Amino acid sequence: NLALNKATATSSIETAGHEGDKAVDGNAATRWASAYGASPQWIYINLGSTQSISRVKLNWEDAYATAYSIQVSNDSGSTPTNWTTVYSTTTGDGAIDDITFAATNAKFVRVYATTRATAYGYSLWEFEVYG
Repeated sequence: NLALNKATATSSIETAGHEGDKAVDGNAATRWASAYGASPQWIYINLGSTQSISRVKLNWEDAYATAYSIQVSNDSGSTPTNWTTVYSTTTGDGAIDDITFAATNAKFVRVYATTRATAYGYSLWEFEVYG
């Protein structure tokens, strides 16, 4: 029982790739830990197919970042690859941050942080992604 509904990928990680599937719960029941270093840090989660989104909230944990970015994957409708950010500013706050936007269709969500966080590469124990 170690695999999300579709698939997930991160930039940093302790083991040799496996903790990413620990987000199957996407709640406090999960414990994601990115390998310290290797910045900037990023991570995306694949839901399954194109879905409408309104507002998504995620946690940064102890890893305090000066700024973050939330986006998705799409370009040809069926062959997603790149996308345009949905948020970005000086709204760090390691605490859980809820990002709300307009109704948009997307399959997978990707988050990037131009600036690092702390001694720890990246963190994500409370990240909700689904449409």
